[PDB]
Amino acid sequence: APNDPSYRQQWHYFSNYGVKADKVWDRGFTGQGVVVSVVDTGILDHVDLNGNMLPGYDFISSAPKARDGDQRDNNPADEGDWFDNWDCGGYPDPRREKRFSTWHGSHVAGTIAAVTNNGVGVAGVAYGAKVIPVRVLGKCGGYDSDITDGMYWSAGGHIDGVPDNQNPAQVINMSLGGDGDCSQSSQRIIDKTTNLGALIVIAAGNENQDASRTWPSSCNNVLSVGATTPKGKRAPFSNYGARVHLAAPGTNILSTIDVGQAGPVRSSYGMKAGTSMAAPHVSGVAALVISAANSIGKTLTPSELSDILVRTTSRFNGRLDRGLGSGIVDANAAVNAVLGD
Ligand SMILES: [Ca+2]
Ligand SMILES: [Ca+2]
Ligand SMILES: [Ca+2]
Ligand SMILES: [Cl-]
Repeated sequence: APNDPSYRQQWHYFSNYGVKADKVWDRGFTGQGVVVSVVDTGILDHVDLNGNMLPGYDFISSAPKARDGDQRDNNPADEGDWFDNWDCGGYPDPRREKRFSTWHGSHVAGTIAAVTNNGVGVAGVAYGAKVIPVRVLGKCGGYDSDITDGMYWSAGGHIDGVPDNQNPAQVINMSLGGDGDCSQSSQRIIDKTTNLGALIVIAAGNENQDASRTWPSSCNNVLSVGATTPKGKRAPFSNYGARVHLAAPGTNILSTIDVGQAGPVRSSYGMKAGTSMAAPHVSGVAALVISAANSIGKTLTPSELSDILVRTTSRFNGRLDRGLGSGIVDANAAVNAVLGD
């Protein structure tokens, strides 16, 4: 087992209804040579992240929302997405008044590739991989064009005014979205991105509704991930239905955070719930599978990779209350599909 002192708490990696990540590590695959993009709130300066991060980019076009004094820039630092005093609108509704910072991008990035076997904090699913932090979300969320520009750039797509990505990603994690359908424009950019050879893994959403009512789940050519609990049941908030392809642990997920309620204060570790968390488990397992395929000189298309992940899932705990794809992502079974027994 990894020596990270909080690994023992990461049930979602090795326990019942977890992703069996440990069995693949045992086999010698950790996502070596794979680049994974995290399209999210950005990245923290964190001892359990730094070593596994490659250069990213800050696509937030609004300086005030980015909280860094400029528009788009080459520093995807998460400055905090908190707000107070109805800064994001909605006055006088008390429920719209304030939120603490999420450190969402960092929690997600830690699930994919937290520095492992370093005697500190936690482990990551694909800890031999590297992450490019693609910052698209700041105060009050994110702009449509910033998110998709970031996604496209992640795969090696050229964006005017931005230096070209020298670390194109084979897996793009998008733990974001909201209510909506997929426009022909939004579908066009998704298609451009995935047909470069990158798998787009997305969170199904947290509205306890059919995922077809949400973006990017309403889009084609993405891998939509629902959230399961330690009981191997559907997390009550998880979106569901035919547009969800598989599930992964999405409650009680321990990963890398900051303690700061507003700006960064101090690196730490914390539990979070959401389909946003489930998604990085799948992204991590995708990286594991790619590292296994690389070892035998086998090329996998995103279509082939997604097929492997979906067809090799482990069973839910009995029948669920809604459709949530084929089962829970199983790294051991996924790698078995590429290398054999
Ligand atoms: Ca900026
Ligand atoms: Ca920045
Ligand atoms: Ca660690
Ligand atoms: Cl240019």
